[PDB]
Amino acid sequence: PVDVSVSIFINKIYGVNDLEQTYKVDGYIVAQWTGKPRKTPGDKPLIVENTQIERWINNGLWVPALEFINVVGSPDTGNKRLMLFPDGRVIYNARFLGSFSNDMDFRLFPFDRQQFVLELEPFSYNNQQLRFSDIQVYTENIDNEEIDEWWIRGKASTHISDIRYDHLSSVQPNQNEFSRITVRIDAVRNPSYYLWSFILPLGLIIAASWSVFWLESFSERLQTSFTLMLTVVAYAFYTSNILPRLPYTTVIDQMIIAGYGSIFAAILLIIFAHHRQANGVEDDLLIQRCRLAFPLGFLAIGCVLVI
Amino acid sequence: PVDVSVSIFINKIYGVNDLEQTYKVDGYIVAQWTGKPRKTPGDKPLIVENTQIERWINNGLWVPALEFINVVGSPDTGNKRLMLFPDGRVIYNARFLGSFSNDMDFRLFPFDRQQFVLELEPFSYNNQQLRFSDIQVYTENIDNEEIDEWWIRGKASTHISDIRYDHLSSVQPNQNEFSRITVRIDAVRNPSYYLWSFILPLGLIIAASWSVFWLESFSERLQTSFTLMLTVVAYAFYTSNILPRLPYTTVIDQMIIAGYGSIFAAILLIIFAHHRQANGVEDDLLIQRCRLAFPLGFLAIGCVLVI
Amino acid sequence: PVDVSVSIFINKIYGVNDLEQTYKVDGYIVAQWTGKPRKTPGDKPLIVENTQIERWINNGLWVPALEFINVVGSPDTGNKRLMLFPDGRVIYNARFLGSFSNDMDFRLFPFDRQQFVLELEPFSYNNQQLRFSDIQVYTENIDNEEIDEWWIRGKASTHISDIRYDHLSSVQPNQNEFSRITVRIDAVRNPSYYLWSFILPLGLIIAASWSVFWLESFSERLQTSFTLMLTVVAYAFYTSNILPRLPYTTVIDQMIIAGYGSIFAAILLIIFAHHRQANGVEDDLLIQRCRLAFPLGFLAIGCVLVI
Amino acid sequence: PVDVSVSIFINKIYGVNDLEQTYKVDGYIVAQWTGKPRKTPGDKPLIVENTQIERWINNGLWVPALEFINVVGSPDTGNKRLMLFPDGRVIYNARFLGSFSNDMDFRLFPFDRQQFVLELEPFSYNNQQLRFSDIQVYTENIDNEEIDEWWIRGKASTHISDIRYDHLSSVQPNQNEFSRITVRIDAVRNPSYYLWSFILPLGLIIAASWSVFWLESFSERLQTSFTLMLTVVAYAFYTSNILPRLPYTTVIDQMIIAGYGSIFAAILLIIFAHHRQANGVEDDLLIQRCRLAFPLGFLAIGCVLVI
Amino acid sequence: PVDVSVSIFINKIYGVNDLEQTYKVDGYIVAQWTGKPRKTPGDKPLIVENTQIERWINNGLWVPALEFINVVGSPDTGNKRLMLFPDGRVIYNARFLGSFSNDMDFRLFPFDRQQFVLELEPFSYNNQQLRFSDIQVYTENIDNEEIDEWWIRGKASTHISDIRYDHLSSVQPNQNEFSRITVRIDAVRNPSYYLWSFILPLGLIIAASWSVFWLESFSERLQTSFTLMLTVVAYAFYTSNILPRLPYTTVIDQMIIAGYGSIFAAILLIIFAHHRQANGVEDDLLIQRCRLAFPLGFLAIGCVLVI
Repeated sequence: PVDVSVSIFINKIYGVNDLEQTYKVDGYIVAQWTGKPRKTPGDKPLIVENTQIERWINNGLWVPALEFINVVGSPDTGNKRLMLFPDGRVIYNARFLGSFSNDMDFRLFPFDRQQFVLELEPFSYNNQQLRFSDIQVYTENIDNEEIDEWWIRGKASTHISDIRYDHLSSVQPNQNEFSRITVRIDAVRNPSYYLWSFILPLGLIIAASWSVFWLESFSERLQTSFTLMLTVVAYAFYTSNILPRLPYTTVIDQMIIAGYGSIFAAILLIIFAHHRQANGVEDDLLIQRCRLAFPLGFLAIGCVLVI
Repeated sequence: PVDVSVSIFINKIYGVNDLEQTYKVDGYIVAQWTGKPRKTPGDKPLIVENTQIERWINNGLWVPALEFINVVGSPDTGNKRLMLFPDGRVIYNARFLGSFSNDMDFRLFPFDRQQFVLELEPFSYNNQQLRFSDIQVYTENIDNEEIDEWWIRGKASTHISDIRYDHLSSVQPNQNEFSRITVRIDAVRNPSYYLWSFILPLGLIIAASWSVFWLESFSERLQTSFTLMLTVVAYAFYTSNILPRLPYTTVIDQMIIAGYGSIFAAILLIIFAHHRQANGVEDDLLIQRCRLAFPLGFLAIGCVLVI
Repeated sequence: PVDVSVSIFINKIYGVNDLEQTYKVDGYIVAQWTGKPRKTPGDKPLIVENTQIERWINNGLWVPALEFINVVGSPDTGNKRLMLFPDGRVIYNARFLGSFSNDMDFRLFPFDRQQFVLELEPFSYNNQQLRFSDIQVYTENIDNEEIDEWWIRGKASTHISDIRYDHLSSVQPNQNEFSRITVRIDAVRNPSYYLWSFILPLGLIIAASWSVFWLESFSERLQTSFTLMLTVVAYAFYTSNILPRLPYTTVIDQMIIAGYGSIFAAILLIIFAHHRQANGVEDDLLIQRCRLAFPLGFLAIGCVLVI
Repeated sequence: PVDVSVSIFINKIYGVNDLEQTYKVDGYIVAQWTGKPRKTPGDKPLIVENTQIERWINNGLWVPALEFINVVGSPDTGNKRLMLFPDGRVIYNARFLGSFSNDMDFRLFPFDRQQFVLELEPFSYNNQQLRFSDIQVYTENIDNEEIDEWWIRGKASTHISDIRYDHLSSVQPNQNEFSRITVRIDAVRNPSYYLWSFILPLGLIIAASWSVFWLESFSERLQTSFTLMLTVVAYAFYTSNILPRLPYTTVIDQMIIAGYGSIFAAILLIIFAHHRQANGVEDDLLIQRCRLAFPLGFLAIGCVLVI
Repeated sequence: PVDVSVSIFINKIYGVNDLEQTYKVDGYIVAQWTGKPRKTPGDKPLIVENTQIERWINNGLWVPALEFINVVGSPDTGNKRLMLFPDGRVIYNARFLGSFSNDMDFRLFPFDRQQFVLELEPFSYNNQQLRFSDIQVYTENIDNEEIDEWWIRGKASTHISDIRYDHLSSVQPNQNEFSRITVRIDAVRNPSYYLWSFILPLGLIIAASWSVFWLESFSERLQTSFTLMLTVVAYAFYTSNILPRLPYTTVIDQMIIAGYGSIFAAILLIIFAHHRQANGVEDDLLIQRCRLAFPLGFLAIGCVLVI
C-alpha cells in the first residue's frame, strides 16, 4: 500500500447556496508519495506543467485520481504540476475551485452556524493509503470578523478514516475498504446586518400595531388594523425577496407569522370588546387592559419559542 | 448478445425546475461485462483512469456508449475508470451529474407528489443486452424527512424493458429492439413551509375579509372592501414571487381566486343590501345573516373543490 | 452530387425565450448516403462511436458537416456514431440539444401562437444534395394538451428548397446554390393559467373600480379613486414580474392601460360632476347615469380593440 | 505584406446588456488570401472542415489568427472550414457567436440610439494587410421595424485603419502598426412599448397627483397626498424592476423625480395655504389658482429639461 | 535565475460582484526572457500561435506557467502566441478575461472607493525572477467620468515583492521565496445616480413624514403614521431590490433604519401627547414644538453618524 501525504490549502470559502446546500471552495491540493527512483535532467527534481503531464502518463507514469466525494460537479482545476524527485518522491500540486455538498440546517437563520466539509478519496485503489493530512486554512481569524459575514471559530479539524463499501464485485475476497480524508471547518454567521435591517424594523412594526388600542373609537380601531395588516404583508415581501429561499421557516419567519396572528388577534379583541357586553357597552376595561397586556402576551409567547 | 450488468448509485436528487419539468441527479454509474481475456501487468486487474481510457479504445478496446434517454443535455461526468480483469471482465465506473426530464404535474402544488425517472439505453447496439440493474438510492428514509423538502416513499423501482424503434433503416430484417433500463423513485413534497407562511395567512386574510359585515355604516362597508381588495392583490404577489412559475393554476392560486371572489361578492351583497329594499331600507336581515353565512358559503364551496 | 437522406427525431421543444425569440430543441439527427464500397470486419456494418469517429476522418472518410442555420451558438451534441456499411452506405447518428432563433410575434400574448422551425444546411458542399427529409415529432398530440403549455396542431411540415447566395467568390461560374431542409411545427399557447390567475382578477378590479360611483359623498368618490389608482399600479407589477418581458405591448398590457384610463376618467367625471353645474349642484344625474354607463363604455371600447 | 480580404455576415444582433455595455453578434466571418500554389486532389479546390484544420497547420500551413478587439471573452465558433485553391488562394469561413464591448450612453433611455461596432485585428502580424472589408448586414430594414425592438438606420459603415502600438519591444525599429477593420451599425430603439406602458401611466399619476387640490377640506388635502406619495413610490418600483439597471438617471427617472417633487411641493403648498394668512384664513385664492397653475408649473419645468 | 519581463495591458475593469467580492479584468499579458539562442526560419523572429505552442513544448521548449494568485477560477485565455528570437529572447503574449478577488469594503456604499489589485507569480519556479512589471492601464481618465460608474484616480501602482512560503517540503534548504508582482488600481464610485434616485426621495419621504404633526385631530395624527410606515417599508423594498446584496448595512440602509425610527418615535410622541397630561389635555405645545424640533432632532442625529 502506497503512502500518500496530502495537503489542502483553502484560500476562500464563499458563494453559499442555501437552496442546494452547497458552498464554493477555492484553493490548492498537494499530494506526495515515494515511488521507484528516476533519471532526471542532471539530478535536480524535474517540473512538468499542465499539458505536459499527460505525456508522462502516456509513457507509463502512475498518477492516481483523488475525487472530492461531496463535490457538486467536476471541480475547476487551474494550473497543475508534477514534481519528480530522483530518490523516488513525487509531488502533485493543483489549484482548484469546487462546489461541495453537505447537510446544512438553516432553521435558526440569523443566528445559525454551519460547517463546510471536504471529503477526499482515491477513485479506484484501496491498496493505497493516505498517510497524513495537513490543511492550511490560513484565512484570517483576528483580522476581519465583525465585518465578515461568517466567523471562523477554530483551526480546521482533520480525520483520516476508512469507508467500507459492501455492494462491490464478487472477485474481491476482502478488499473493499478505502482511505477517506475528511476536513471540517466550523463557522458562525454574523447576525449584525439581519438584526438591524430586518429583525429590528420587524419589531418596530409589530410593536406599533398594538398602538391601535390607543385609538378612541371602535371604527378607528378596526379600520387601522387592516392597514397594519397590509403592512405585515408588505414586510414579509421585503424580507422574502432579499432573504434566501428555503424549504422551511426561519426565526424571522416565525416572527412574521407572529405578526399576522397579533394583528388578527387584535382584530378579534377589537371586535370582541365591541360585542361582548350587553346593550352596547364597549368593555373599556379590556381595551385599556390589553393596551398594555397585548404587548405583554406577545413577549411571553416568544420565550416559549426558545423552550 | 453481450450481457451488461449496470449499477446506479444515487447520492442526491435536487434542483427541481418546475418551469421546464427537470431535475438534477448526482451519483455514480457502474457497468460490467465479460469479453475476450487479456494479459495484465503481473495478473492483478488493471486500473485505467480518465485520459488514459481513450488510449485503450484507440488500441481496440470495445466500450459501448450508454445514453440517458430522458437526459436534458450532455451530462457532466467527473472521474471515470476502467477495471480490466485478466479473465475478460471489464468494469466501467464513472461519477456524473446530469439533468433529466419527466412529465411532472404540479397542479396540487403544496401537497403534490412526483416520481423521478432515469432511462438508460445503448446508443448503437441492439445485439447487446443489459442483464440486470441494481440501484443504490441510499439517500435517507428515516433521518431527515420532516426537515427535508421531499419525502422518498420507497426504494427505487426498476424495470428493464425493450423499446421497438419502427422508423429505422431498410437493411435490418428484424433487429430493431434495444435494451432500456427504467428507474423510478417516488417522492412526496413536504408542504410544511407552504402551509404556515402562505396558506395560513391567506386563510387569515380571506377569513378576516368577512369581518367587513361587522361595520355599521354602508360607506364603511363599501370603502373598506377596496382596501381588502388591495391586500389580496398584494398577497397574490407575495405568493407568485416566491412560489415557482407554472403554466397552470395551483391550489393556492385557486384560494387566491377564491379570495378575489369572496371580496367581489361582498361588494355586490354590500351594494345589494343598500338598494334592494324600497324607500332606502337597508335590509339589515341580510348583513347579519351573511355576517355568518358568507364565512360558511366559502367553507361549503371549498369541499366541492375536493369533489 | 452525393445523395444524403436525413431524419430528425424531436423529443421535446421547450424553454421559449421571449426576450430573444428563441427556443430549445432536444432530439436526434441521422444522415445516410452512399459512397464507394468498403471492407468491414467480417462483413457486418461497423459501428464507430464518438471519439472514434474522428479517427476514421483523419484517414480520409468523407463526413460532411451539417450546420443548423438558425442556431444560437454551437449546439451540444451528445453521443454520435458512424455506421459503416460494406456496400458504401454510411450512417451518421447523433443526439443533440440546440437553441434556435426565429421571428416570434408575442403581441397577443395569452392567446398567441408560434411555429418552431429548424433549418439544416451543409457547411461547404453544393455538389452534394439532400434527397429527402422525414421528421418524427412524436411528442404527444392527444395525451397531455390541456395540461401542457403548448398545443401542437398537426404533424410537422417539411420542405427541401434551394437558396441562392449572390455575394461569393469570383471563381465559381455557376455553383452558388445550396440544399436547405426546412421543418416547421405549429403550436398554440394554452391561455388557461393566464386567464384564471391574471386576466380574470384584472377584470374583477376594473369592474369594481366603477363601484366608486355608488358612494354618496363627493369626498368619498375622489379619495377612493386614489386607493383604486394604487391598486392598478400594483397589479401592473404582479403581471409584469411573472409575465415575460417584451419590446411591445401585449393584450394584458392593453388591459392594464385601460385600467389607468378607466380610473383616471372616473376621477375626471367625479370632479366634472362636482363643478360642471352652476351654484354647486352635484349633477346627480351623472353619477347615477355613469353608475352603469361607465361599465358599458369600457365594454364598447373593448370591441373596437378587436376591430 | 500579405493581402487578406475579409467579409462579415451578420445574422442577428441581440442581447444588449446595459449594466456591462455589451451585445451579442451571431454570424459568419470569411477571409481570403493567396499563398504559394499547391497540389490538390485532382485539381478542384479542397475543402477542410473543423477538426481536420489543425492537421494542416501542424504540417506547416500558415493560418493567421484574427482577433475581435472589442470582444468580451472568447467567442463561440461553430463549424469552420478551409477552402484551398490550387493557384494559391486560401478561403477560411467560420460561424461565430460572440459578445462585443463598446461605450454606450443610455441617459435618454426610451428615445436613445446606439451603434454596434466590431473591431478585427491580426493577433501577431503587422507585416500583413487587410485589403478590403465587405459586410453583409442583410437583416431587414423594411420588414419588421415597428414590431422589432431596434430600428437599423443604414447599411453598416466600414473602416480599415492603422493602429499604432507604442509600448512594444526594442527590436522592432519601425514595425509597430497593425491593420484594424472597424465595422459600425447604427440603430434607434423603438420607444412604443416604454411610452404606452411606462411613460403614459407615469404621466397619468403625476397629473392625477394634482387633483388633490379639488378637495374641499384641509385634512382631505394633506392626507391624500401621502396616498399619492405611496403611489409614486409604488410606480417607481414597477418601472425599476422591468427597466434596465444603469449607473445614471434616464428620462423616465427624471420624470419620477419630478413626481416626488410635484407631490412634495404640493405637500408644502397645502400646509403653506393653511398657516400663511393671519388668524387661520385658508388663503382660498391659492388653492384655486394652483388648481390649474401646479399642472402648468410642472409643464413649464419640463421644457427646460430639453434645454 | 532567469530574468522575466512582464507587461500588463488592461482594456476594461467591469462586472463587480459585491456578494463574492470579485471583479472582471479583460486585457493582454506579455512576458519576455532570454534563453539559449536558436536556429529560426531564415533569421527573423518566429511566430507560433495557439495550438502550435504546445508542439514546441513537446519538443522541449521551456515556457513557465504564471498563475494569477487572486484569481477566482481558471481565466479565459483568448489567442496566445510565442515570439522566438534568434538571440535567445522569448516573448509570450496572450489575451485573457479573468475574475479576481480582493478584500472590498462597501459599507459607505454610494460614496465608497475601492482598489482593484492583481497579483502575479510563477507556478513552479523560485529560481526565476520577474525583472520588472509595466502596466498600461490606458483606460480613460478625462473623457467620460461623470457619465461612468467608477472614477479611476491615478496611474496604477506596481510592486514586485518576495513572499516567504514556510510550509514546504524537507528537501529545500533555503529556497522558499518567490517573486510576486502586485498591481493596484484605485477607483472611487460615482454617487451621482445613487444620490438622485435613492437618497433624495428617501429624504423627501423622511422629511414629509414629519408633516404628520400639522394635522389637527389626534385620530388624524396616529392613523396617518401607519400609512407613512407602509411607505418606508415599500421604499426599503425598492432600494433592496435594485441595490446590491451585502452582509452589512450601508449608509442608505442606515437612512432606512432612521426612517423606521423617525416614524416610530412620532407614533410614540403622537400617542404620548394624547395621554401625558391629566384629564385628557392634548399638550398642544408639544405637537407644535416637535413640528419643527422632530425635523431638527433628526438633523442633529445625522451629523454624529459621521463622527
